[PDB]
Order: sequence, then structure tokens, then C-alpha cells
Amino acid sequence: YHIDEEVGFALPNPQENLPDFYNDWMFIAKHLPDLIESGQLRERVEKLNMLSIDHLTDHKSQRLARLVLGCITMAYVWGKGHGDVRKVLPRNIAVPYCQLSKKLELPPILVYADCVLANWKKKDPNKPLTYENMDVLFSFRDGDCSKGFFLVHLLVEIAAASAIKVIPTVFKAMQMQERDTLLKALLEIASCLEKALQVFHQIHDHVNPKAFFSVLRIYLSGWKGNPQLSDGLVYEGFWEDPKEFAGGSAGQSSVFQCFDVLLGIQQTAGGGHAAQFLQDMRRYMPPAHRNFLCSLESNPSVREFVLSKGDAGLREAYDACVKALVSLRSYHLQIVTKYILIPASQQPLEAKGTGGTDLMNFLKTVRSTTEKSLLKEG
Ligand code: HEM
Ligand SMILES: N[C@@H](Cc1c[nH]c2ccccc12)C(=O)O
Ligand SMILES: OCCc1c[nH]c2ccccc12
Ligand SMILES: [C-]#N
Repeated sequence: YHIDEEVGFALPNPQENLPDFYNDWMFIAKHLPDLIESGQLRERVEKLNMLSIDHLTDHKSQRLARLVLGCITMAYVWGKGHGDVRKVLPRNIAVPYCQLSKKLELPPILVYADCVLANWKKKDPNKPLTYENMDVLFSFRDGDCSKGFFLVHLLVEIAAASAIKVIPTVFKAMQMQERDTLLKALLEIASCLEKALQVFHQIHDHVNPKAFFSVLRIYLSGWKGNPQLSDGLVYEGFWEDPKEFAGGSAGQSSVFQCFDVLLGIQQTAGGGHAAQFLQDMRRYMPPAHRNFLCSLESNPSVREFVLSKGDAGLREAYDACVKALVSLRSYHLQIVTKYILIPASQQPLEAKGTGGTDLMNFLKTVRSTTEKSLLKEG
């Protein structure tokens, strides 16, 4: 399902530079801070050629092109970020992006898989994976803190993906009726999620609230139920009409949905607005990751197994994992308070996320549903 023991769902060292045929593309993406502040970005994209996508070799190259075309499309649509919006996207950039998006089974807009999972490099390949030894490929503006913002996600993915290699043990242990193995395995998955919470903490160090809310957040925004492009973005040449597509969010990460599926926390059940979002966001993941969540869903329920056995140590191990998810979501709400709610209040009905959710009801519903799945002695 394209999963690595070392790095998780991220590409193990993604493609940094394209074939030379797409040098028009790579120049605009690499120098986005300057071109946007100059006010000359839109002319530079409007004055382009319609480059055909046939000469992109493999998956790693196509995933860099997604990121290049995606970043460019955001810089073009939003502009300097003040209100001057572009409701129509040029035929020269839009058609190859739509064609590349249809080939990779993704929507034509920047997603988590682009701007986090394909948007990094190792400085000194020998040394271990960390904030000092890592750097993003692309930023949007100067002082947008995109290095810290994107890489904190990637490091939390990596921390959480230590658990993903334990999953086959869990289902093998249930199938073979091996209780002690299943107990050990669940505690290891809990241990990984606790360590993922510690990796989360550094967002305060590497990301400034005002920088995030006012500068960066507008470039991660999309155009599905967005007042600025209410009908949607027009992909000229490729599509007849405007088309709505949700903006980027960590809700588009597979790691952060898979533990709910693993543990039998039914976030996607019920038909309410939150479940609908979390399901819909699986179409904003690359197909291999969508299949991982699928495969995991098709397995027998760990929850049902644990409740059936009348076993305290097994229930407690299971609860460790659920607690860890509740801790992450509770902390994420504190991050939302510092990085959205307070910044929004210093700005001269319902607050909307970049993905389009009613964020405070949404997030608390998702945390609530997680808490309800705590067993507590059967
Ligand atoms: C400045 C930092 C952050 C802000 C302001 C923020 C804000 C939000 C918002 C508003 C949503 C609701 C969905 C939407 O409409 O977009 C959301 C969902 C989510 N965020 Fe974040 N977020 C941040 C960082 C993170 C990080 C670092 C992670 C994980 C490593 C994360 C994981 C999630 C997940 C998994 C969801 C989906 C709902 C859930 O399962 O709890 N977020 N976030
Ligand atoms: N949904 C967040 C933005 C966000 C947080 N983490 C992300 C990761 C990728 C893309 C977007 C995001 C907001 O409304 O502010
Ligand atoms: O909202 C908290 C973010 C989150 C949900 N599930 C996860 C699993 C691993 C790491 C972070 C998360
Ligand atoms: C978090 N989006």
C-alpha cells in the first residue's frame, strides 16, 4: 500500500527536481515568495505554453509535478492574499494539472499528500530524520513558517507510522487466538501514538500564530463552500463549468484516519456532517492510501475481539490506544485555539476550516466519538 517502516506514508526521499522539459514550471514554483510580492506572478503564469505531461517518467516525478502545479495554482488563485482573487485558471497550466490529477486519481488542487508527504528533502543523507537535517522543497511567502508547519506534520506521520508496522501482528494475533501477543502489540501502538503527541509539541517553536493565520492559511484554502469562489474554480479548456474542490487539511492524511478504523472508532458512520467530511477526504488521498484504509476496514473488529474476552489487561491495552487518540485531539484543539481562534479575534456565524468543516463542532464531535469508544471494564 506504499508504506515504509522508516517514514510511513511519505515518499522515502521524494523527487526534488523534474525533467528539463518542465523548466517553465519549476522556475515559478521555486521562486513563489518573490513573484507574489512583486505582483507579477499572474502575468508569468498567464504568459505560458501548454506543456504536455507525457515526459514525466514515474510516480515520484508525477508527485513532484502535482506539488509544483498545485502550489502554482494556489499562488495564482489567491495572489498576494488580500482579496484580489482569480475565478478562472489559464488553459496552459490547468489542462496538464487536470490530466496529471486524473492519472494519479486525485483532485486538481493542493492536498496533504502534495504539500507535506511530497514536499521535503534530507540535507545531509547520512544523519537521522529531524528538523535540523530536513527542509521543505517549497514555501509560499517569506515568513510564512511553511518549513515548520509542513515538517511538523511529516514528523508526526513518521512517529505514528512506527505503529503501522505493528498492525499485521494485531490481526494475526486475533486470528491465531494469541492473547499475549495482541496485548503487547496494542501497547506498542499506544506507545507510538504517545510519542507522536510529543513530536506535536514543537509546532509552537517552528510556527508563529500570526504568520500562519494571515499569510500561509490563505494559500492552503480551497474553493468548496467558499464565499470568495462560491460557484468554484474554472479549469479552462478541460472543464465546461466551475468545479468545487475542498482545500487542504491534515484530515486528508491516512495515518490520522487509520487508527480510528483499526480500533473500531466509527468516525465515518452515522451520516452526520463530520463523518461525511472524513469519508469525502479519502478521495483527496492517493489511491494506495485509500486502499490501506479499505483493507483495514475489511478486517475483523479489534474492538469486538477485546470486549468478547473478559480480560482487563487486554481492555486496558486497547484503552491506551483510544486515550492516546483523545490526547492528540485534545491537544489539536489547543493548537486550533492558539493558531486560529485567537488570531481571528484580533481581526478588524460559524468559523470555517480550510477543508470546509464547521471546525469547532467538527473537531469536538470527532473527539467526542473517540471518547465514547473507551471500554472501561466491559
Ligand atoms: C496550525 C496548526 C493547525 C491548525 C490551525 C489545524 C486546524 C484544523 C482544522 C480547522 C481542522 C478541521 C478540518 C478542516 O476544515 O480543515 C483540522 C482537522 C484535522 N487536523 Fe489539524 N490543524 C493544525 C495542525 C495539525 C497537525 C500538526 C496535525 C497532525 C499531525 C493535525 C491533524 C488534523 C486531523 C487528523 C484533522 C481531521 C480531524 C480529526 O481527525 O481530528 N492538524 N485541523
Ligand atoms: N485546516 C487548517 C489548515 C491546515 C492545518 N494543517 C494542514 C496540513 C495541510 C494542509 C492544510 C492544513 C485550517 O483551517 O487552518
Ligand atoms: O486531531 C488530532 C490529530 C490526529 C488524529 N489522529 C491522529 C493519529 C496520529 C497523529 C495525529 C492524529
Ligand atoms: C488540520 N487540518
